[PDB]
Amino acid sequence: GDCYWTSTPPFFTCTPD
Repeated sequence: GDCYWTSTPPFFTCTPD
């Protein structure tokens, strides 16, 4: 239940937690 920022695509990724 949390996400994080990233440079390469996808620019934004999330988690099932």
